[PDB]
Amino acid sequence: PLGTEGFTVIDLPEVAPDILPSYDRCPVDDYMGNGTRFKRFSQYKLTPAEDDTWSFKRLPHRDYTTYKKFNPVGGGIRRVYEPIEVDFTPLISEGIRELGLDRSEPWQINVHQNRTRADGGRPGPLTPEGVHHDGHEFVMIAILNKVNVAGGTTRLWKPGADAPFWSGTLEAGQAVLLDDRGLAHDVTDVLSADGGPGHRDIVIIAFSRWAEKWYGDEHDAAALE
Amino acid sequence: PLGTEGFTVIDLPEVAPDILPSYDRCPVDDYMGNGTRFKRFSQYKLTPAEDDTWSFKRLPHRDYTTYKKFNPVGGGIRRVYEPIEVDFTPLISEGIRELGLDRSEPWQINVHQNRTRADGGRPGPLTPEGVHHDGHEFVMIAILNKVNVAGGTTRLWKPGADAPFWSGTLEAGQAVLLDDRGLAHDVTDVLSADGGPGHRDIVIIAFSRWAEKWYGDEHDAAALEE
Ligand SMILES: [Mg+2]
Ligand SMILES: [Mg+2]
Ligand SMILES: [Mg+2]
Ligand SMILES: [Mg+2]
Ligand SMILES: [Mg+2]
Ligand SMILES: [Mg+2]
Ligand SMILES: [Mg+2]
Ligand SMILES: [Mg+2]
Repeated sequence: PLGTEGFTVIDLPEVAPDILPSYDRCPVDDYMGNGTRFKRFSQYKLTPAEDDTWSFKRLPHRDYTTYKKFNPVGGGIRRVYEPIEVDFTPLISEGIRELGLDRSEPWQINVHQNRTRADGGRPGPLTPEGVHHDGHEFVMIAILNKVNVAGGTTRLWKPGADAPFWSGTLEAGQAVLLDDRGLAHDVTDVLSADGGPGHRDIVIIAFSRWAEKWYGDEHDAAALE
Repeated sequence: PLGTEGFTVIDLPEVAPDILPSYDRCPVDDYMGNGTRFKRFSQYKLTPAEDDTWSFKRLPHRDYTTYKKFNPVGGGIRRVYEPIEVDFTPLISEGIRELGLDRSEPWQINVHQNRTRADGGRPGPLTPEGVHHDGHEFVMIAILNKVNVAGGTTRLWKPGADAPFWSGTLEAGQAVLLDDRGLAHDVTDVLSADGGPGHRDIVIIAFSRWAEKWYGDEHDAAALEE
């Protein structure tokens, strides 16, 4: 599992050939990134399955809801997104393996398929909410492709720190796994590398025990206050 | 002037009949509000003129730039807006009078013509930057029209406080004048009043001494951190 200071960076395996092209078919995110962001969203139930296997079950598609206390810019509202088309679960399995997720109860995950674009005039903001916790137990952020972009540096922060204790620009084929409770994080804006268009394609997976799931009417009611 | 708490709420005079309709012709703000905000932007020089009067001069139109230290969501970038069509300067003069602006040097103002829309599913964020200072010496926020909205409550905060010391929902025909340095502010989201569409039309005027103007290549370099 995570290495003493509550995060690990891993290399990801090769991904199925449909995954990278699917980012072209993600519709604009109407709620975050002011036109720079494109998004699909699905939710899964994670159950331990026999000899060290985890099974994934796609849940009925629902609006995304989070708390303003975790995301003041995009929280407290129903965010209507389309489902993810492709299958990120083999990639996610790598994070489950590196986290060594507690097999003693089932888990629930949010899966964000995010493209952020940058251009000469206009960086692509990755965490306009700033330094923050997502509100879950664990978070996995995986980079699937970067084209003509600089910046996009992940920074990890201890509670109350004036400066991050760790920084690193995650590249295509890398993922960071983090204790989303013990650590906060932000990420610097995506910058156009040469003045022309560029983009950064990622997946964010937020892990919560099913008993604390971010799914259903009770969660929605709480997140929307 | 403002008075000991660093803010005052004033009533505004009647406005010319072109002001309220002009809000229907503000294009979408591409940089803030995620489609809920519509905006035009102009900058003026304010000079002390004879007879205890103030002269307004509209400056050559330039992209808006502000600092990330004041606006982390919309700071540090060139924001290309279209100029304001109508003339807010009579309304601004009510603010200058109430502020008692220091006549000993000229001033420069940023003028933001803002419409925020709310709908049943979708509140209209007014200060997604959160509690903040705009970075200027004084700020005037005037409400020109509210249609079918709730929320939109202005909250004023002492530096570093964990709760605001004053709150008020400003209505059409009201303006708040504030010490943008000694106080921070935020505003609660615009809410649909009945489930249908609604909107809130305002102008924000940020006052800075000309010697510290938020205009021109040097300000831009500083705000963009170039
Ligand atoms: Mg998003
Ligand atoms: Mg944005
Ligand atoms: Mg992002
Ligand atoms: Mg969240
Ligand atoms: Mg915004
Ligand atoms: Mg601003
Ligand atoms: Mg506003
Ligand atoms: Mg500002």
